Amino acid sequence: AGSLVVLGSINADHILNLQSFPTPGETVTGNHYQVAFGGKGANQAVAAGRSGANIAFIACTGDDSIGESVRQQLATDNIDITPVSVIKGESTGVALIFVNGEGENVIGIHAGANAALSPALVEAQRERIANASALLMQLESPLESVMAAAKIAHQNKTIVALNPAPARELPDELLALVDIITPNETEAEKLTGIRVENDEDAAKAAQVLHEKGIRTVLITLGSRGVWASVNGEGQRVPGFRVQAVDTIAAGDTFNGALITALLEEKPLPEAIRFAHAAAAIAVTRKGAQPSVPWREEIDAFLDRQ
Amino acid sequence: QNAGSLVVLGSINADHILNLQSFPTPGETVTGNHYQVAFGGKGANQAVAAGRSGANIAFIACTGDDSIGESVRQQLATDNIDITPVSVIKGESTGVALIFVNGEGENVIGIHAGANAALSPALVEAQRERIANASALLMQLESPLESVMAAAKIAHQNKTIVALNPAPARELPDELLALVDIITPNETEAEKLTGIRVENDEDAAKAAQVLHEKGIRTVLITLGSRGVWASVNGEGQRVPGFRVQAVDTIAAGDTFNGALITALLEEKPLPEAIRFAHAAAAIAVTRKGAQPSVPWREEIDAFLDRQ
Ligand SMILES: Nc1ncnc2c1ncn2[C@@H]1O[C@H](COP(=O)(O)OP(=O)(O)CP(=O)(O)O)[C@@H](O)[C@H]1O
Ligand SMILES: Nc1ncnc2c1ncn2[C@@H]1O[C@H](COP(=O)(O)OP(=O)(O)CP(=O)(O)O)[C@@H](O)[C@H]1O
Ligand SMILES: OC[C@H]1O[C@H](O)[C@H](O)[C@@H]1O
Ligand SMILES: OC[C@H]1O[C@H](O)[C@H](O)[C@@H]1O
Ligand SMILES: [Cs+]
Ligand SMILES: [Cs+]
Repeated sequence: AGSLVVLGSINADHILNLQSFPTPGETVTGNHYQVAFGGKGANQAVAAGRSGANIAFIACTGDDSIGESVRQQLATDNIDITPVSVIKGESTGVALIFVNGEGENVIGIHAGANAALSPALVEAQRERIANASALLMQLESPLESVMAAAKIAHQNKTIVALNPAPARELPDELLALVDIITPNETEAEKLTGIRVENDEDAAKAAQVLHEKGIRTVLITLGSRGVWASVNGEGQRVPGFRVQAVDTIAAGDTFNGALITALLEEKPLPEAIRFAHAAAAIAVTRKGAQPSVPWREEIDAFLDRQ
Repeated sequence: QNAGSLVVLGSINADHILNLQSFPTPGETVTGNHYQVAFGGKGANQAVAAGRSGANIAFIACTGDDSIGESVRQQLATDNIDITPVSVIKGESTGVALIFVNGEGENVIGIHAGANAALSPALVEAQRERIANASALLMQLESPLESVMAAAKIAHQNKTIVALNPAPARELPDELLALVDIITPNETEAEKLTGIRVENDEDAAKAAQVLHEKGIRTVLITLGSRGVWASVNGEGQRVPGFRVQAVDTIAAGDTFNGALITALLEEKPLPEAIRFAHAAAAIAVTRKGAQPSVPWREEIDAFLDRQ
C-alpha cells in the first residue's frame, strides 16, 4: 500500500490519576501512577505502525537513556525510525499529566529535543516526503518545521494530514496546504471562531475550513464520534459504544489508524469505521502508547460487530 | 554542647517540576519553559533544612527499593542527617510529586505516595526509644495519619516536644491537636483547621485562639511575605521576614520549619528563632528546586549578620 511519513514529538509521559485536579497552592494524592511513552507524533506513528501502515517517523530524541529506550521500542512497533534524530546535549521531551475522576486531563510538557526539530532537519528529509503518499503531523513540533514540510509535500503531491493539536491558531498559509484536518471541538473553535455544540455547528466550522482551502475536514466529537465533511457535504459518523477507561491518545489513535485505512484505498466511511474501532479499543486501555491496538485486534473487533 | 536531639518523621519524594506561564486548564495542554528533577518531600525537606542548619537530627521515613531510593538515602547522609531510621520498603517505589509552577510562582502538586504510605504505626513503634529520648519531634501530613498520631502519643508521654507542620491542608481530629506543642499552618491550613479565613493579623489572632483552645500552646501562622503571626497561650505578635527577590518558593515553609526547630533546640528565644528561620527560608526562595535550595548554617549566619 501507500507510504506514510509521520513527523512529530516524542515524550515520556508521567501520569497521575486523582479525584480532583489540585487548585492553586493545593496538593492532592493520586491513586495510580504510570510512566509510559507518549508524545502526539509518536502515538500517531505507533497507531499507524501497529495498524499495518508502511510508516516512517521524523522526530528527535535527546541523547539520554530514556531517548534510547523509546527508540528501541519504536522499532518494534512496525515503524522505520531511520529519520529519528538524536540531539546531542538535549533531553528527551517529558509530559506531566493529571487525570481526574471524570477522565478529564491537563497536560504540562517539557519540549526538550522536540524543539530541535528544525526546518533544516525537515529539508534533509525532502526526498522522503516527496515520495510518500502521505504526511501526517501535529502541532507539538515547531510551527516553522510543520510549514516547511507541508510545503514540500504540496510541491510533490503528498497528501498533507494535519491534526492541529494541541490547540492554537494557525496562519492561512499553513491551512491552504492541508488536504485533511482533524480538529476536536476546542480546535475547530480556535481555528474558525465557531463554538461547536452540535452537528449544525460542526458543519459551520467545517465550511470555514473548506474555504481556507481544506477539502476534507473531520471534527472529532468525543463519544459522539466524528463530523466528516468533504467540501461541504457532511454527516456524523457515530463512534462505537464502550466502557471508556482512559481517553489520553484516543485522537492520536484515531488519526494514525485513519491514515492507515485511507492509504489502503478504503473509502472515507470505511476508514473512519476502522479508526473509530481502533480508538475504542484504546479508550479501554491505560496510558498512551501501551493502549494502542494492533491490526489483528482492530480486525477482530470489527468482526465481533 | 550539642543541642537536644531532633527527630523528623515524614515523607520523601522525587520532584518533577515544570515552570510554565499559566496552569493548564481542563483539556488544555501547555508547554513550559523549564523542567527539573530534584529531591523533595516535606519530611525530607524539613530534615535537610534542620541538618544543614545545624541540628542533631535523625529522620524516620521510608523510600522504595528502586535506584532513586538509594540515591536519596546517600544524599541525605551528606546533609548532616542520621538516616539509620530511614527504612527501605521492598516491593514499593519511592514517592513521586508532579509539580507545576506558574508565572508568578504559585504552584500545584500531585503526589504518588509510594513507599511513604508504608510508614506505619509498627515502624514508629520500632522507634519508640528514639522518640522518647529526643528533645523534639517534627512531622507533617504527608504520612499516614495513624502514624503521626502514634508518634505524637509517644512524644507526649515522654515530654518530647511535638511540632506539627499541618501540610498538605486537611482537617485533623481534636485527639491529635491536643498533643501538639507548636503548630505552623499557613493561611490556608489555618482556615481549614479553624474555619477562620486569615487575611490580616487580626484574623490570625482568632485562628490562633481556636488552635490554642484545642490544646496547642505555640501557634505560628505563616503569612507568606508578611512574615508570621506568633502566638503563645493567646499572646500574639507579628514577626516580619526579610525582603528578597523570589524566583521559587517551593519548600519555603519546609525550610522555615527545619531551621525554626534547630534554633529553638539551641535555646534561642522564639522571636530570634523565628528570625533565624525567616533568614533560611528567604535564602531558600532565591534558589530553584526544593532540597537544592536549602541553605547551610554558614550561609544563614553570614546573611543574618550582613543586614
Ligand atoms: N468514550 C468514548 N467511547 C468510544 N470512542 C471514543 C470515546 N472517546 C473518544 N472516542 C474515539 O476517539 C476519537 C477522538 O476522540 P476525542 O474528540 O475526544 O479526541 P481528543 O481531542 O480527546 C484526542 P487526543 O487526546 O489524542 O487529541 C473519537 O473520534 C472517537 O472515535
Ligand atoms: N515571597 C517571600 N519573600 C520572602 N520570604 C518568603 C516569601 N514567601 C515565603 N517566604 C518564607 O517562607 C515562610 C513561609 O512561607 P509561606 O506562608 O508561603 O509557606 P506555605 O505553607 O504557604 C508554603 P510552603 O510551606 O510550601 O512554603 C515565610 O515565613 C518566609 O519566611
Ligand atoms: O495526545 C496525548 C499525548 O499528548 C502529550 O503529548 C502526551 O505526551 C501524550 O502522550
Ligand atoms: O513543600 C514542597 C514539597 O512538597 C511536596 O511534597 C513536594 O515533594 C515538594 O518538595
Ligand atoms: Cs488510553
Ligand atoms: Cs526554592
